[PDB]
Amino acid sequence: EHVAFGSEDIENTLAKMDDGQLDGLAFGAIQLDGDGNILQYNAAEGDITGRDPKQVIGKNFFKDVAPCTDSPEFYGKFKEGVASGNLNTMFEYTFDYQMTPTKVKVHMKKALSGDSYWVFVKRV
Ligand SMILES: *C(=O)/C=C/c1ccc(O)cc1
Repeated sequence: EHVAFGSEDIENTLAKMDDGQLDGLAFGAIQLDGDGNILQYNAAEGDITGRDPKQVIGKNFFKDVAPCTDSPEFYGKFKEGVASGNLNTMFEYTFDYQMTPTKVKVHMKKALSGDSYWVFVKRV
């Protein structure tokens, strides 16, 4: 798939993409429910972070997979967006739990489908 990171209509392009389609993207893509449980997780994300995209589905991103994100700067933004029903924020961050610290750019954006939120990730 040819979709740019940060593209304005990304939620429309990715909407209802199956797991296989998402694996064609040139950046990491995670879909979370409103509680932070992982619904989808693509190959590019697993290459960035080391996690196995097959095993993380169903785990809680903030409580277990990615505790380094449970701060106001990441999780706090996420839950504000869930509470309001509108989320569109892009910021750099470092992923450092049980891994070499890895600097990324994160884009969180509400998905079109119900109770769904995208977390997009690229290397910086
Ligand atoms: C901090 O604990 C970050 C961890 C992490 C970020 C993103 C992922 O896809 C997996 C783990």
